[PDB]
Amino acid sequence: SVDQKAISTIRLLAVDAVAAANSGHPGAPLGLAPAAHAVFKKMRFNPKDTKWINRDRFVLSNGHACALLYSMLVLYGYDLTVEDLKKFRQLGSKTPGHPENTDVPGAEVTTGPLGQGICNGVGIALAQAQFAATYNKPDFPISDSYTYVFLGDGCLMEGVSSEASSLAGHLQLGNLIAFWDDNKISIDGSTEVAFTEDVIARYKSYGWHIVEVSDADTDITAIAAAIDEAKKVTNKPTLVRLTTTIGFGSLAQGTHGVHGAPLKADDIKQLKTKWGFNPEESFAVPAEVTASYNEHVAENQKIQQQWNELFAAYKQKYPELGAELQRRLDGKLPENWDKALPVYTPADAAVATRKLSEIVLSKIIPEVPEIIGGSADLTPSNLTKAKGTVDFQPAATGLGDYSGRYIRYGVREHAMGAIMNGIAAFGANYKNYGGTFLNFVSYAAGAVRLSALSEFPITWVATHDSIGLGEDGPTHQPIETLAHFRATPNISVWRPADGNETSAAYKSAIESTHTPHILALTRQNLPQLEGSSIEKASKGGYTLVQQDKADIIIVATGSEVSLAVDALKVLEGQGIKAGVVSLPDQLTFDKQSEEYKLSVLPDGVPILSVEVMSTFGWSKYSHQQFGLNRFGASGKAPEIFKLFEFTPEGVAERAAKTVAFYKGKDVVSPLRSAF
Amino acid sequence: SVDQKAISTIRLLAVDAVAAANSGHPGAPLGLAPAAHAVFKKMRFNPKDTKWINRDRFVLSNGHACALLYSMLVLYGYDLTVEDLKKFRQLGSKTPGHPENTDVPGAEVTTGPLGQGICNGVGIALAQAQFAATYNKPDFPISDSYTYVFLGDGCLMEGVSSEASSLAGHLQLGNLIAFWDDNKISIDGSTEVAFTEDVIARYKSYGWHIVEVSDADTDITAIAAAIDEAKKVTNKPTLVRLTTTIGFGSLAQGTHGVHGAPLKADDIKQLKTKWGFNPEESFAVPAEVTASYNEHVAENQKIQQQWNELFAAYKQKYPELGAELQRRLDGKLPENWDKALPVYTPADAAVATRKLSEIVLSKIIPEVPEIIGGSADLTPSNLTKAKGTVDFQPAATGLGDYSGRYIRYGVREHAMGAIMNGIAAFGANYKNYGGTFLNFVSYAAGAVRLSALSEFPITWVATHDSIGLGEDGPTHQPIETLAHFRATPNISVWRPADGNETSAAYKSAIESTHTPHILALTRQNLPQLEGSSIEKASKGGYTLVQQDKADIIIVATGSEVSLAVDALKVLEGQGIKAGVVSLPDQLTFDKQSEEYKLSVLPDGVPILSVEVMSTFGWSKYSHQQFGLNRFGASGKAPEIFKLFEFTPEGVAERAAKTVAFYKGKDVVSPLRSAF
Ligand SMILES: Cc1ncc(C[n+]2c([C@](O)(CO)[C@@H](O)[C@H](O)[C@H](O)COP(=O)(O)O)sc(CCOP(=O)(O)OP(=O)(O)O)c2C)c(N)n1
Ligand SMILES: Cc1ncc(C[n+]2c([C@](O)(CO)[C@@H](O)[C@H](O)[C@H](O)COP(=O)(O)O)sc(CCOP(=O)(O)OP(=O)(O)O)c2C)c(N)n1
Ligand SMILES: [Ca+2]
Ligand SMILES: [Ca+2]
Repeated sequence: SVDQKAISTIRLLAVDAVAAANSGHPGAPLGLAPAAHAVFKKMRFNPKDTKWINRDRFVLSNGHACALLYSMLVLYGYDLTVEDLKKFRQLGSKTPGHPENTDVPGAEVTTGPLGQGICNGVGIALAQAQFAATYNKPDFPISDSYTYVFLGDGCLMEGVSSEASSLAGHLQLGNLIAFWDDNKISIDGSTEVAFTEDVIARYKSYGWHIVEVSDADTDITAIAAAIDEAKKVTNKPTLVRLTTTIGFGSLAQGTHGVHGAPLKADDIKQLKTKWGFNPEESFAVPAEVTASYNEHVAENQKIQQQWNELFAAYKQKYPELGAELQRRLDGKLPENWDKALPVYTPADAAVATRKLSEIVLSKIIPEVPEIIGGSADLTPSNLTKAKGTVDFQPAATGLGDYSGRYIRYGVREHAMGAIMNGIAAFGANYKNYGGTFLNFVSYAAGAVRLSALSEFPITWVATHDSIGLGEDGPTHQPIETLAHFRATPNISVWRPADGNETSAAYKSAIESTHTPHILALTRQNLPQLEGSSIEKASKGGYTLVQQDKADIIIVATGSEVSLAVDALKVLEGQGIKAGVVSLPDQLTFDKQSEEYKLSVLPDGVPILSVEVMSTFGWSKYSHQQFGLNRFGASGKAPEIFKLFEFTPEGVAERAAKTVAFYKGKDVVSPLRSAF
Repeated sequence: SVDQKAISTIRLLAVDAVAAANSGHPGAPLGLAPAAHAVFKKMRFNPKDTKWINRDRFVLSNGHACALLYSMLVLYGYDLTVEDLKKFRQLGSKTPGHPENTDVPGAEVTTGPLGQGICNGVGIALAQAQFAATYNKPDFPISDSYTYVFLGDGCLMEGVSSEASSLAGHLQLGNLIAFWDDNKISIDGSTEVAFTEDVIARYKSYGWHIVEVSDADTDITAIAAAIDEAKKVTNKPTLVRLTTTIGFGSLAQGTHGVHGAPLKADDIKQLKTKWGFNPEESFAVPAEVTASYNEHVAENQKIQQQWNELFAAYKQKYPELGAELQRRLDGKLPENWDKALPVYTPADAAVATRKLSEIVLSKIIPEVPEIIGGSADLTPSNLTKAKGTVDFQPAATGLGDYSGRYIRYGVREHAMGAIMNGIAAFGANYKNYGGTFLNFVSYAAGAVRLSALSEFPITWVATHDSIGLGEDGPTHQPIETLAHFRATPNISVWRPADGNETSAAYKSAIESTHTPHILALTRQNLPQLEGSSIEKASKGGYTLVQQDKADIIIVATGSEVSLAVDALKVLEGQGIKAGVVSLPDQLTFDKQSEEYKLSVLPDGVPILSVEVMSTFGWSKYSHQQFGLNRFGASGKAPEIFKLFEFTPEGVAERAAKTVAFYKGKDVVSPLRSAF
C-alpha cells in the first residue's frame, strides 16, 4: 500500500543518511518509522509556515534518532531537502547529528541530551493550555493543538523526565500525547541490565492515561487508534507504549549494535530488496509517497487558511483580546510596557534584591499578559508570585485555572528549566520565568545550557545568591555558579546591586528574544546607590563613581557594589582615590562598543574586582581579583563576610596592595588583548 | 513511659536549638521524632567509634531537619553536646544549618540539597552488599548492616531520587530501609498544589516493598514492626510511609509556617507543659532518657566488641582475605599497586585517552580490590569495564552477582554521582568511579559539588571531552564544563594528554582520600609525547619542552598539548622560540610549592594558554588565552578544529601576536599577585 511504501521510504532515507555520513543512529529510526508516519498523518502543520500558532507540535526526545525526523521533514516539503540529508552530520549542514531548533526547520526544540524533549513537550502543552484558556471563546477555538512526543528508554531513565511527568499528570495536560519506544535496548544492551521497573505502572501513578500498542513494528491502525483514544481523555496526558524492534528489518535488528553505528552495506541491500526498493539506489523518494504526503499538506494548509479567517473574525468579535493576540503573534511587547518598571532614588530604603524582584513582577505582570512563571517550591523565599494572581492549575482541582499566571513547579528545578524552554518554544511572545535558589539552578544545568544553545528568552529568578544568605550554610551558598553560567555561551547573568539595577535586569530579561537570563538576587538588604539608573545599568557595566584622578578602579557586582563604595571612603582616609564600576551583566557589557567599554575600564589605572564568589572570568575586566574560592559557612551572614574579609577595610587593604603592586609599571586596560 | 519522655526530649531539644539560633526548621523534627527514636533503638552503632565498618548507617535526606539528627547524636553521646546544640547555625559550630560529614560526628554524608541523601543511602547499601559478598564466609557475617534513610516530599519530587530508586529496586537492595515523612506539606503549602502522584504505587513499580504506618505521630510500635517486616524482605528495598503531622504538637502544626522558621515563644511554652517539661527551661535532658539511651549504647558496644573478635577469628580462618580486609580498614592501598600503571614511550602508537583509561582500569582493577565502578549507559563508549569482570547485580537475575565489580547505572548521571558519594561514605577504602560523557557530568552537578564539599575520593571517567568528538555536535561538546568544575573548591580536573599523563591521573584519583576527581578524556587519538612521564605529570603541571631562550611559553592541556608541540615547530620557521607546559590538573599544580610553580611559569616571558573550551580560569597561568567560548558544531572533528583555527598555524599566529603585544613591556609570571 502507499502507507507501507511511505514507511519503507522513511526507514531507507534514515539508513542512507547514516550511511553517507558513516556516523549516526539507524536503530530507533527503523523502529519508529511506522509511528512517525502515523503521527505525522494525524498532525496539523504547514511546512511553509513553521510558526503557525495553532499547529500541532512534535518533539523527538530521543534526539539521536533525528535521521527519522529529518526524513519526515524532507518528505513533507519543509525547507530541508534530500541534498541536506546527504550532508547529515557534516560541518555546516542543516542536518546536524542531533536536532537544533536554530538550524533545522521544523525542529521545535534542541534535543540530544536525553530526557529534555519530553519535558519540553510538557512545557509546550502547558503553554498551549494557558494560551487557549486566555484567548479561546465560544465559536472561537483559537488554540486547540496537541503536543506529540517520541521518547525512549534513556529519556525514561533520566530523572528530569520523572519530574516533568509527575507535574504533567498533576496538571491534567490532556493535549500531551507521548510515545515510548519500548524496544528493550539501550547502549549497554538489554534494559534487563539496568531498567526493569514497570514503566506503565509508574505512569499510571502520575495520573497518565495509557494505551499499549503491542505490534508497533507494523500496526499503524492501532497507533492511529491510540491517538484517537488519547484525544478523548481530556484530563490526563497519555503515554502510548510502542512495542518495537530496534533496527526493525536489519540483519542486526534487536541488538545494541544497531543503536548507534552505520549498518553494513550488505544489510542495507537486503533491507531495500525486502521492501521492494532498488539495492543500487540511495535516497529514493517514490513519487507516490510524495503525492500522499502532499495531499495531507494541502489539507493542513486549508485548515490554516480557515484558522486565519477565524482569527480575523475573532478580532472583530473580541476587539481587545484580538489586538493583544495580534501584538503577541507579531513578537512585540506592549507599547511603553517598561514605564511600569519601578524606579528608585538614593533616598529610598535598603531592600533585598529578591524583594525588589517581587515588586518588579507585581508591576509588570498586570501590564504584560505574556509573562507567566513559577517557583520550584520556593515561592515565599524567592518572592516570585504577584499578589492577587491565580495559579496555573486545572480548574477541576479548585486550586487555580488554566488561565492562571503562576506555576507551582514543586521541588523540580531541572524539569522547571526544561519546561521553561518548552513554554518559550510554544511562541506567542511568552516571557516565562522560574524561581529557585541560585545554588540549585545547578540541578537544572542540563536544561539551562539548552536554553542558551536554543536561544530561548527564559529567565531564572535565582535568589539567595551568596554567603549573604547566612545560616543555611555551604550546601546552599554559591561559589562556582556564576562562573559556570557566565562561561556558557549566550547566558546573560544579571547580579543587580539595587532597585534601579533590578529593573534594568528585568527590562533585559523581558525584552530578550534569543538570550536566556539568570537574575542572581539577594536574601539580604542592599542600599539604593548614588549614581544608578535603569539607563546606565542597561549597558551591563557602567561607571558608578567617576574619579578622574583615580589610583584604582574597583569593579563589582550585586551586593559587593555597596561594599566597594564603602571601601572608597576608607581608601580616601589612606590617601588613595578610587573609582567604582558596577557590572550587573557581563554579557550585556561585552556587547557594548569597544569605546564604551574602555570608558568604563580605561587604560592607565589598576583595576580590582570584588565579588563574593569565584574569581573565574574576572580577569576579563580586572588586573587583580578579590573573590571567594572556598566553600562558605553556616552562621549569621555579616559574620561570614567578616570572616572572609569582605568588609570595607578588607577591600581597602587589597586595593592599597594593588596600587602598590603596580607602582612603576605601565598598566593597560584588561579589555586589551593580543588577538 | 521512658520512650514517651525520650520522644518529647528530642522534640524539645530540636525546637530549643532552632529558638536559640532564631533560624532553622522545627516542623519535620517535631513530626519525625517518634520515628527517629524507634529507628535509632533498632540501629547498631558506637558513638565512640563512628567508623565501625559493620555499623548500621542513618541518612537524613531531608537535611533541613538536622536539629533532629543533632539531638539524637547528643542524646546518644556522640562527640556533640548540648553546648553544641546551643550554637546551632552559628559561625564555626559543630551544628551547621544542614549536616556536613566533615564537621558533624555521626553525619555519614552531607545533605541539605534535596534528593541527595536517599541516593547516598542507595550507594551505602550498594557498597555494603558488594562488601558482604566479597568478605562474608560461613559463620563469618563480617558485614550484615542496614542503611536507614529519612526523606520527605521534597526529596521525592527531585528527579535524582527517582533515578536512584529505580536502580535500587532493580538491584534488589534488601538492606535499604527508607522512611517517607508523609506530612503533605512543603514550602509552597499543601502537596495538593504540586505533588499529587501516588508515591506508593510508584515505589511498587520500581520493585520496592512498602509498609504503611498510618499514625506515625505516636505509633512507635508500628514503626518498629515496619523495620522488622522490612528486614524479612531480603530482595527488595523497603519504603516505610510515615503519616505524620508536620510540627506535631505546635499550635501551628500541619501548616507550611512550621516548616522553616522558629516557633513563637508561647508555642514552645505550651509544647513543654503538654509533654510534662518545664516551660521555663531550655535544652532539658531528663536523666531517665540518658540512662535508656546509654543502655542501648552499651549493648551496641558489646556487639562491636564481639565483631572485633569475629574479625580476629576471620583473619585466622581466611588468612588471605583477612589481610586484605585489614589493609582496607587501615585505609591503605596495596603495597606498590602503582607498579601496575601502564607506562608509554614516544615510540608507542597514538591512542585516545578513553582507550588509555580502559587499559589503566584493566591493569589496576585486578590489583586493587576496593576499586569498583560503572557507567551511565555508556560502557562501550567510555570504555569503563575491564574485560573479564562480572557486573554488580543480584544473582537472582543471572546477570551478575553482588561480588561483581562493574555497575550498570543506566541513563542516570545524577544518581550515579550521588551513589558514588554513598559508596565512598561506606568506607573500607572504596575507590569508585562512574563513566559518562564530560558534557553530561553537568546533569549530576548537584552531587558533584557535594563530592567536593564532603571530601569524597570519587572519580568521574568523563570521555568525549571536546569538539574532538565530532559528529554528535554541540549538544554533546563541552565548552563551559571544565571551568565550572575547576571553579568549584576541591575538585581535581585531570585532562591528560597521553598515556603517561593518563596513568598519573589515575594514580592521583585512586590515591585520593579527600578530593574528587574528574578525568576529561578524548574520543580521538593523541600521540605519545616526548618528555611526558608519570613522575612529571603527577605534579599537575610541568615543563614538557624547556626552551632557555624562549620568546613565549605555550601552556596547554589534553589534546591541545600535541597541538602546542606542533605549533612550536611552525614558530621555529617564523624565528620564534617557544617552550611548552602541560597542565594536566590545575588543582594539583596549584598545591605545589611556589618555587616549583615558578619553574614551570617563570617571570620574564609571555605565556599563551591553549585549550579548546572556555578561557575562564586560564589567566591564573597565562597572559593571553586561546580557547573556544562559543558552542561547537556537528561535523568530522578535524574539520571543526580547522574551522576554529585550533591548528598548528592558528596557534602559531596567536603566539606570534602575543610576542609582538609584549614587545617593550615588562612581563611577570601570571602566578604573581598583589595579595
Ligand atoms: C543526558 C544524556 N546522557 C547520555 C547520553 C549518551 N547516549 C546517547 C548518545 O549520546 C546519542 O545521543 C550516544 O548514542 C552517542 O552518540 C554514542 O555513544 C557515541 O559513540 P562513540 O562512537 O563516540 O563511542 S543515546 C543513549 C542511550 C540510548 O538509549 P535509548 O533507549 O533512549 O535509545 P535506543 O532505543 O537504544 O536508540 C545514551 C546513553 C545522552 N545523549 N544524553
Ligand atoms: C535541591 C533543593 N532545592 C530546593 C531546596 C529549598 N528547600 C529547602 C530549604 O532550602 C532548606 O533545606 C529551605 O527551607 C530554606 O531554608 C528556606 O526557604 C530559607 O528561607 P528564607 O528565610 O531564606 O526565605 S526545604 C524545601 C522543601 C521542604 O519540603 P519537604 O516536604 O521535603 O520538607 P518538610 O516536610 O516541609 O519539612 C525546599 C524546596 C533545597 N534545599 N534543595
Ligand atoms: Ca531503547
Ligand atoms: Ca513534606
